[PDB]
Amino acid sequence: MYGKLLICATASINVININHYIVELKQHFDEVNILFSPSSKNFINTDVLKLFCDNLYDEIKDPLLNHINIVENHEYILVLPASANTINKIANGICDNLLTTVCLTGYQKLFIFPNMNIRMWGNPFLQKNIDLLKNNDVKVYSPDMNKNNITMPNIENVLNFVLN
Amino acid sequence: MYGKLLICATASINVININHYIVELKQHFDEVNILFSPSSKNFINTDVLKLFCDNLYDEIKDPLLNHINIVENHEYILVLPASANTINKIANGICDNLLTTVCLTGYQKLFIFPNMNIRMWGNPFLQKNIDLLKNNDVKVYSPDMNNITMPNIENVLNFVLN
Amino acid sequence: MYGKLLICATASINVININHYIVELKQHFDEVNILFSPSSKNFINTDVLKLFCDNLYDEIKDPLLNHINIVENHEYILVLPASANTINKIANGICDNLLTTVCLTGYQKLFIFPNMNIRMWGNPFLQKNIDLLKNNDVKVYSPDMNKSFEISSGRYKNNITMPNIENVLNFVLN
Amino acid sequence: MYGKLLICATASINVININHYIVELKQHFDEVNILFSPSSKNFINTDVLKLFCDNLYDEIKDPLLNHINIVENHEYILVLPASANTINKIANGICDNLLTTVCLTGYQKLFIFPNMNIRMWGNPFLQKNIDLLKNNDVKVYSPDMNNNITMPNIENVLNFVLN
Amino acid sequence: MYGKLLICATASINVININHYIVELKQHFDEVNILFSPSSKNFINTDVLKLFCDNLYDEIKDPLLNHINIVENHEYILVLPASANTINKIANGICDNLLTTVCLTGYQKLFIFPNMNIRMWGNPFLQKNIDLLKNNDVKVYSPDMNNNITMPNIENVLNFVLN
Amino acid sequence: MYGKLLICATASINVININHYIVELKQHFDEVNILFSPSSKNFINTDVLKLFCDNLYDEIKDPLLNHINIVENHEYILVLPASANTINKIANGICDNLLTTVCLTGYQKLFIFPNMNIRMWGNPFLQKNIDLLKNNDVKVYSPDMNKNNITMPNIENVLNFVLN
Amino acid sequence: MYGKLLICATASINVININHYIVELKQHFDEVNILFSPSSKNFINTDVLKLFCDNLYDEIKDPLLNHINIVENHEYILVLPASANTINKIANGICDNLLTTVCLTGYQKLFIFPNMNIRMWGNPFLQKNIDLLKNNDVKVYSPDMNKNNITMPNIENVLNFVLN
Amino acid sequence: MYGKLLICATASINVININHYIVELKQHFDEVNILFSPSSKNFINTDVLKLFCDNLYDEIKDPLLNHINIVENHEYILVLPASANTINKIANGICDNLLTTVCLTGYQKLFIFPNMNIRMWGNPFLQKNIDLLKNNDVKVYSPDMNKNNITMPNIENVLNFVLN
Amino acid sequence: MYGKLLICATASINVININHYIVELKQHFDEVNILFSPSSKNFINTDVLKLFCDNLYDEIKDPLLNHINIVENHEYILVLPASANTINKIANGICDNLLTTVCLTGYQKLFIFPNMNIRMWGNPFLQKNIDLLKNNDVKVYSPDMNKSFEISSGRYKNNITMPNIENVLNFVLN
Amino acid sequence: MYGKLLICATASINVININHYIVELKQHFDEVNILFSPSSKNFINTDVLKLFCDNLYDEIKDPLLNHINIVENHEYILVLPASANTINKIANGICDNLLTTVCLTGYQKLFIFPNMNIRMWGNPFLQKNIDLLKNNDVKVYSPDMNNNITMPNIENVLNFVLN
Amino acid sequence: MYGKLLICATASINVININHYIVELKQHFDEVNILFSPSSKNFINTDVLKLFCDNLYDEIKDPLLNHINIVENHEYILVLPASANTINKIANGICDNLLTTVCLTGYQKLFIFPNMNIRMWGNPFLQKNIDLLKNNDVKVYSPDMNKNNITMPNIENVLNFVLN
Amino acid sequence: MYGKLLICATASINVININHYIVELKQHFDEVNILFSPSSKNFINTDVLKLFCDNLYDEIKDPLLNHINIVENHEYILVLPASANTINKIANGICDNLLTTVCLTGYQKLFIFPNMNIRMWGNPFLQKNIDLLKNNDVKVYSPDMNKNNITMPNIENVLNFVLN
Ligand SMILES: Cc1cc2nc3c(=O)[nH]c(=O)nc-3n(C[C@H](O)[C@H](O)[C@H](O)COP(=O)(O)O)c2cc1C
Ligand SMILES: Cc1cc2nc3c(=O)[nH]c(=O)nc-3n(C[C@H](O)[C@H](O)[C@H](O)COP(=O)(O)O)c2cc1C
Repeated sequence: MYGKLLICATASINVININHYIVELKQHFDEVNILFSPSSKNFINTDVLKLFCDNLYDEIKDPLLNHINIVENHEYILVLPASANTINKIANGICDNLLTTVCLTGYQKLFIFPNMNIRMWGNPFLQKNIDLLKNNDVKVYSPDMNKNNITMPNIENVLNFVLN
Repeated sequence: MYGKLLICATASINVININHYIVELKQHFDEVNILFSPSSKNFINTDVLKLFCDNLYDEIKDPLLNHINIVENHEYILVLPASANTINKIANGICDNLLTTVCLTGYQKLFIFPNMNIRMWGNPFLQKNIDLLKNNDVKVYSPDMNNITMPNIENVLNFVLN
Repeated sequence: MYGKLLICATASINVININHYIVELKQHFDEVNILFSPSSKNFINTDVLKLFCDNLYDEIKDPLLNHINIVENHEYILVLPASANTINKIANGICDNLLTTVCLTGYQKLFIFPNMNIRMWGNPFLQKNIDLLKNNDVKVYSPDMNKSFEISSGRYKNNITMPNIENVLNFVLN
Repeated sequence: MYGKLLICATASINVININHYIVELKQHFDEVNILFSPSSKNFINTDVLKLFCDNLYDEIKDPLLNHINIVENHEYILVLPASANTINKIANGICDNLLTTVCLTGYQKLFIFPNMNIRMWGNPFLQKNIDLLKNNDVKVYSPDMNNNITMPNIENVLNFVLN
Repeated sequence: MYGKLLICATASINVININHYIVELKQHFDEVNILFSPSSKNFINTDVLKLFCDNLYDEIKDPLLNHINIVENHEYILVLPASANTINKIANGICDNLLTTVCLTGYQKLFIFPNMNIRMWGNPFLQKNIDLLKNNDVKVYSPDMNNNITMPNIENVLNFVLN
Repeated sequence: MYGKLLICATASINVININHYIVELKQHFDEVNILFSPSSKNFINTDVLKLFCDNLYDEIKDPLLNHINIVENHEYILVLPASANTINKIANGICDNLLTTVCLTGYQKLFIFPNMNIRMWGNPFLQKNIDLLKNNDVKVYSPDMNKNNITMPNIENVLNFVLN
Repeated sequence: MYGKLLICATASINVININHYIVELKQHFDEVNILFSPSSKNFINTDVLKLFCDNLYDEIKDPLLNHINIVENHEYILVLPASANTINKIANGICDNLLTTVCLTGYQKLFIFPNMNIRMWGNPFLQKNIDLLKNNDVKVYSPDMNKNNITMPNIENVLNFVLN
Repeated sequence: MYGKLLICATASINVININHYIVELKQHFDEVNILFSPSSKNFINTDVLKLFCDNLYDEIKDPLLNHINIVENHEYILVLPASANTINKIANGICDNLLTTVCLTGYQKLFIFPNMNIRMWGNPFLQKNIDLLKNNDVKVYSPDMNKNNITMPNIENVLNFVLN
Repeated sequence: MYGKLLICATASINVININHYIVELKQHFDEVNILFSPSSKNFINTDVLKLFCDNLYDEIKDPLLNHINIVENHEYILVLPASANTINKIANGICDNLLTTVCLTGYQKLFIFPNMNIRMWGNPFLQKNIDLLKNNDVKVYSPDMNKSFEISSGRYKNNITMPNIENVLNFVLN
Repeated sequence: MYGKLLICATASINVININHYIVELKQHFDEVNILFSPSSKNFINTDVLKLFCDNLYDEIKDPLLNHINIVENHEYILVLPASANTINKIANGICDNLLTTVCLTGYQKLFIFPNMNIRMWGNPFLQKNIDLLKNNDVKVYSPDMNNNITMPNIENVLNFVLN
Repeated sequence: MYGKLLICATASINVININHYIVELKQHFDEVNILFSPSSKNFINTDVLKLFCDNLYDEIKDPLLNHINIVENHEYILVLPASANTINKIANGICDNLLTTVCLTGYQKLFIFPNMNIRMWGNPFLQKNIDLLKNNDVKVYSPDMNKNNITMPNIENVLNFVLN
Repeated sequence: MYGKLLICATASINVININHYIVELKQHFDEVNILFSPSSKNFINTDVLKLFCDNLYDEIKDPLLNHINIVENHEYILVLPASANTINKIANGICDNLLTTVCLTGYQKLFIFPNMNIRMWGNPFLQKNIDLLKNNDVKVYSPDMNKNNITMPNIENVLNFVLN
């Protein structure tokens, strides 16, 4: 196994299927923990993930969580699914919630998997920020567009983009 | 009439007069719907707008509103009044609330009407973002004037159509 | 004394020691008032500062506070401690809370004192924003640094430390 | 300027435009303060009026407000917009909220500007009360019409109050 | 069928049996909708009436309900049971809640069915108001008795409204 | 002693002294019970009166209190102190709270002691109503005046206005 | 009169008319008290029954009510209206609320008046339980098939089933 | 398409994957609506299902939902996943919540898909109830045992069983 | 010591004395943990048991407690005191709360100690269920009974009583 | 059988066994009533005791209970178990809850049964206060030990209170 | 006239009449301010006092009040009515609420008017504490007695005791 | 290092600087844990101390905390800052909260560091209690004095006083 991995889930419709990635990834990484964005809590009951993840970081239960330790405790940090909003915040250094604060601190171990409707993907400001992220050592995976649509990355494809 | 128009209202002091624009615009567009920023709810009772608008999009009443459909359902999207904050968020692609998420998705049908005190208008970062928006096909209206005042119906009508 | 000074405190761990700066600064400025970021309220009981400051601006107690008047009422506006988050928001003109709205309006009287862990300080996007702020007349102090032991790595690392009273007055008045 | 003026706003749909009257009236009266009926708070955020008015009397924030002092502090008291409900309460001396208690105490400085749908205006009991008010020195403006009644033109309220 | 009918129920002990009238009246009128007074909600669970009525107007669920439309949407408006309090409010044009505001607006289509203890019925002020209502085209049914007053027969309720 | 007496207190600044009338009245009547208007609560803590009166009738504690029984239970019903608002309500038959409903039903046993600022007392509408009350046999006491302002009645004067 | 009678009302639509039975039964039994199932409180304001009943047993107001005393205090215990749910719980000895605990304890004085839509009445499991109840000395009344259709036990009917 | 289908989901760990069945079933039935057990709400945010289902029946939002109409409005009623608890309640006619009340009323259109740990599956009382259900026309899918424990019925399995 | 033992306490009046059994049983079993029925919380403050028990399973504090693990973690599961309601639920496989779900899963390690007024004990449906439980390998102890005087009257009546600690030890270890 | 007895229970761990004393003492005193310290509610559900006691005084249910009458209805007032804290409060006349107010008032018929860990018992101030209590007519019982410290045997408490 | 005076009112039943002192005292002292003990709130609505006093100090409204400044702002601190509990707290230095913290700080300007039932007045501990207080420059009034029970001090007497 | 040390912090204005003492003391004692008085929670967010202390004893989070174990687990117990109120409570054996109960139990390991305004320090009752504490083996550090006001303990002096 490759070491501790942290999943930073955002308010993308596909966050409802995040449990599938967890059990799958639990086979390749020592640990697979998770952290959600405030808005993603409107899509699922995050406490359920405690049944699949090694650890769940909840900023509501604990408002004084140490983001620095969280970053040092992991070798890989994935933002999956990654919303246009969080992508753009990270690109501009905006860290107004735990997830986003963790992503600023650990930009060097960051892997972003964009997920959104195709029309949002065409936004000029989003794209400009994606270029900015790439030109600064932040790994941004290119969305799997199959309809013109846009699907969620294959569990194999995520492994390649991170380890390879 | 020209088709469905959506008003994205932000926390500007003039949002308290947004009802006047609605009834006026209802005469030129098939429909005139409205969507507010969370903060603008501290200035007015948004439910009242249900009495003038065809539809009110409330993200609190319905947290799973489809922003894509909202955008496809309109030919024009105005951010009136437009706060410095929202202008700057849109310019940077930040969409942390429904209104702002709708503006990212529909940048091609977007018309911005800035409203703020003159001193805020002079902010370097705001201005840099306004240039960015204009150089990217987002229509941004030049604030009237001593202080900035709301746009005249005559003007919004021209700007949104020309 | 030099005139009214406003402190804009953000959610930095050192906001718990902000009271020390207040009493100290009260000796050089006619008034020293304070305004906190929503998140900083998770670190301290902000009402206590009413005992040291001349005025406390609370956007929860009063959601319709006039930020323009707040800015005109002060000659100096310090963001101390200044979080990476607020620095980056100011740099991009994002003003989604009172503190941050006050900073947009008063960019000409703004003095920023960064405070964060050294690793956050190395963020490319933060640094790019800091340059942007400086190249636009916003005074951004260079975070003081000192040798400190880090139990994590079991090694001495250079850590970012909080401004010195002399160093804050000097940076502000000079 | 003519002296302190108090606006007593009621739950009429037009209370959403009361801010326009304030800024306008601020030019003719030393002060223009406001007081709302409990129900009118379902139409607007009354705190916003603090930005236009000199003073806002809020009975929820302060349940022990002195209505007598409020009345002595003003030379003119306008109920604008005036709902059928408040008009009828005043006519019968019913004062179950601050606004309505202020109107009982200051009947001598009272100016009423009715606003309601035309059908409500035709109510026999309302009309009987309006006559009662007029025959007792309470100034009641005649709803501008054109059939439907509309809000008081600002030069008209000014004329009705001063002249 | 004769058209849409609205029942305005008030805080009378017999409001607990209002469901019986609904199902019965549903056979003679296109629609039979209902609106309650705030106080009547202390006697029954008003949501249950949604199971018998075509529509339930709830001012708490929707504070901005259009009373004018409610009145235009009905040919008959019954206040059943009608409390002394509401009768007296209507007589004086007091409309401080939706039900009572609907009754002011639709005085021309109003039918009142008083229900209260016999001693309350003897109140001078109530009686004076009842006369006032009758002398102004408001139909006020004469309570059935036997000495104590009882509720309206379903046969008798129909006569009063339909002719 | 005389029969049971009920005090109906309204939102008059003097409802804060109401406890004084109770102990004194308590020496002449079998029972002296009390009932308040909802607005009275903003002046005093009505529960303390439980310590002086034989019975406190609270509509919030018990929303379905039987108002006919309360009237049948007393020989004298005193609305003391009486606000302009309750006086005008009773006069028009408005009975929208328990106190005002008890007064509609017991008009034949009702005694009113007005208390309010001298300026409120000059209102034409209230006066028309006071006349209406008296002309319908509801005893309304003539407010005491002392140089000109109205003052509360002495226990001796209420005793006299109620028994004789 | 025949002695104290307790009505155990359940979440049947007809519980909204339970007040009619009370006043009627008050003429044949020394006392007629009532106890509701938690769910029936979604159909009516149970406090109103205090105006017709001698006593109302409320397990929310008093969580430590003595069910044994309640049973000893009555000669007859009627479950009216009786829901399919409560019938089936009683048949299986399930007593997870006060009403149902009272019915287990007083099976010997129990009279059940079923009320439900005709389709629910045809349930195999319900019927099997009804047989079980009858073969164990629990009186179960046979509903009114009139409009198939279901109806409530006429006062005479309930009266005659209980005194018989 | 075969007509309206209702899914009654219970507090089984697999209820977190119920969304997958919905989208799949939406292709064979005119409508696919859903109703949850109170306890299942501790596993997921049920409001999200509004995005996949035609209708969501929520007894908290509406305590007076007509279970009879719900049953008449559907040709098929599946309890998927079906907990040991709900299976046993249905078998005994216990209907103390909306889902369970709907299952009593519509026993003739009921299809049960058991899901639980293998050890719970071996319970004597559960098994006795399963036999009872089967011998009374209630279709109870017979779960598959693999590796050793019960596995959740495949979408193909539910389709074949429901449409057989 | 014989291994981990779990006590499933129900809403019986005697649950107020459950602490006595705990300390006593702690001497014969490696661990003695406890789990309460929702209704039993109206009789006592369950948190107090944390002072005598090794572990307290609280489904309110943690709605996603693993009942399977709870069962595997114990060699003996006692329902003490056992109410008529829970006995009848277990007999019918009804598991609508944690305690009752634990009892379904661990029917093979289950020991029931009935406690209720004598009149409830005579219920036909309860008795039929007790037979069902016994004929299915669930150990159900025969309630103790002595002749106690009452004040509810002047008569002496037969009454069921709580099991002596020697009684539950013998019923559980044979 | 002797007069009415009142138990004043405090936040001692042993308050969880107070129900046992109740039924035992019930057979000797006309009435055995109870009152608890606020902190006591963290150990037991104080309402269950209504099932064993004649009366239960609860200051939250009724914040205006007459402690004078409470002391008069009883001939014996026991503070059992007696915590160090209440023992010290009583000794210094501190009465900030219903229980200690009752104790300040009924000091002449008060009997204290200390129950605490052996280490708290050796505290200088606690002992000093116990001396002051004994030197002022308050019966303070001598805790049973075995070196631990246990609760009052039923016979023991009767001896101390009656004899 | 005389300087600022402060009334520290405690939970004595006579606190319901403290309003009568205020008006009278306001004629001899520049300002007459007040602050109550938490328990006092159970007897009266302290908000009304704002209608009579110059300033009311509320520790619930503002938990960070400056007691030093308060003691510093007044020339006379009266605890009226003074309860047993407070008298003893002050004697032992206990200062667990605002009132009591103000009394410890301004013991040099303290005037105490005991009010309680005659039986409590006889408490040994209370009386010894009063001896202790009087020996430390704290003035404690000896309660008037009539009828036998203690009664509240009249103005002439609080005026005398305080101004001598 | 000298062993486990417990800090008992009270509602003194300087409790806002207690974090400084913690980090400093963490270098001389194996562990440095903390316990706050209910009132001190109005000055700071006590949860933050979890970031500097080894353990935080919170009586609200856990109402049944074992004070005896807390005392046995520490070699030194400091009340820093020590309010006049707590000092006086300890002196009289009053233990109405966890902190104060811990101080009664561990009087032999107790070290008190007074902090209050100079005027409060002059209170006769406080001083009498301080003498009482000293004459009973409770170490009471003499407040550092520097204009004339009292100031907080130099970490060097707290060490001397506690270690000698
Ligand atoms: C959306 C809406 C608009 C209304 N407009 C009017 C109006 O113009 N005039 C009026 O007299 N009443 C109007 N009503 C009815 C009043 O709000 C209602 O009678 C109320 O009880 C009056 O209370 P007030 O006298 O305290 O303001 C309206 C109600 C609603 C919900
Ligand atoms: C802002 C403020 C600061 C205070 N400072 C002190 C202080 O330095 N010393 C002190 O003994 N009391 C001080 N007090 C008073 C105490 O907080 C008060 O006596 C309290 O009841 C003590 O409670 P404790 O012993 O549980 O901490 C202060 C009060 C406030 C509101």
